[PDB]
Amino acid sequence: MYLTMDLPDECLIIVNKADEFDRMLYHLQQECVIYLASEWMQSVCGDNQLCVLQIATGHNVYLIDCLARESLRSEHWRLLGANIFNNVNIRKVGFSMVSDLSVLQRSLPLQLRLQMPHHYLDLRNLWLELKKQRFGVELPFGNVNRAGDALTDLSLACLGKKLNKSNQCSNWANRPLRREQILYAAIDARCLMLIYNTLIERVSFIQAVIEKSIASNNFLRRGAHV
Amino acid sequence: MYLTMDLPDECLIIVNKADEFDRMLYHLQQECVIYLASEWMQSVCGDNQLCVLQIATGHNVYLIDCLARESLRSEHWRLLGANIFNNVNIRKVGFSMVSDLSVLQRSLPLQLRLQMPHHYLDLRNLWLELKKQRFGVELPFGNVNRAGDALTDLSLACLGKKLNKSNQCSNWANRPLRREQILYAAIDARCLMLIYNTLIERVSFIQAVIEKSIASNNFLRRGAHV
Repeated sequence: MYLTMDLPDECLIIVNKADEFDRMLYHLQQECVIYLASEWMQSVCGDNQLCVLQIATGHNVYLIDCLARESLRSEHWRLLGANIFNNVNIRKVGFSMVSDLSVLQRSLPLQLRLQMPHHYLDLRNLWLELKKQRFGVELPFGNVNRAGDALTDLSLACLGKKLNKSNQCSNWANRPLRREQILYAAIDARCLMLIYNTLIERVSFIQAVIEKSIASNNFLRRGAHV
Repeated sequence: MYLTMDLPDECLIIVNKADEFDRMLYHLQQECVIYLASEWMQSVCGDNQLCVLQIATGHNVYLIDCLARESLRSEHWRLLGANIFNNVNIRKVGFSMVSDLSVLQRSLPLQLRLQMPHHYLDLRNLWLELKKQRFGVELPFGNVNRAGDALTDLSLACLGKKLNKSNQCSNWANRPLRREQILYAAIDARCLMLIYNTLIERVSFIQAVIEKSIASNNFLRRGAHV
């Protein structure tokens, strides 16, 4: 079966007004790990359209409306960048993070500081580091050496459920979002928390692997697109 | 084990001069199916750098140097767009084609005609269409309903080998390319041919599925990034 949202509806927090954004900044600043996902629209000739930014904590998910630009002003985005993204004491966990950060940086005035990005953890890079083990790594639902590299493969091996890709190809610009869209976007962030916490609890040498992975981060130098 | 290049070295044709490009146009114009892949570099704040465009036929692979812009002039790219990409009598087979075509269109003056793109076949979309079957589809090395959606998953199910991701994260702008880079780029295109031909030969109702897939193509309207 597919991964479902385990949080109560009250813990999925839609942010499309300034007072909601200010409250979110207050809570995010007190966390030491958050989990990043986004939803955006693309075409062959058009500019990318960033629609949703998801920031999960260990206990809730913020769904920020990136099209709400008359209520969410430049200074809001700048402070999200300065206080949270650029804060070396908050670990930002994501998956395939060059793509996510590129769309964010080009769409929003976050002014990300990308030198020495050791406060970002890309689970895709961490997964590849685990696969460098000679005998693999045994997880609750399989060995990393038998798993693929997509986010749904991490979810299967760690949590035992695939990600439901229904509503993946919806119109992320529709307002209000359908319930199925809110759940899909929230799962995209919450599953990173569940995967990360599975590795933290179940892989005895995980801290050495994390340090190697965060050391390999490079967002400023060109790398091959994957 | 991993998929290896089966073609002789002479059938991997590097194109970085005008006379080579003109000869390629002559041969491509006589094909009715070609297979498209590309290699490019990205960073969070920099512009995407298109490095290699791979165009495979059934019997060889062209590796076009997209950085050779003093020898490969605008009219060369325009004629590749007009004579081959925009030619409704040549099927262009690819995988995750919005991303590929977006980088091509923004980097090169191909002037792609994207209305009614029924002469493109995206194997990723075709794969998802096959997964809509109630009982799955049995392929030589597994059922589509047990496979993932990455290109390496199509390769495993159809051909029995994963794609080697060593040299995936190389510097695609280095000249000359290392031998390992030429082979990786050539496999990225050649494997589409091997997968397509496996489906053509082994799935009895494949033509109805192809028609549904090509009908769903839309490159002009915004769609969710996957």
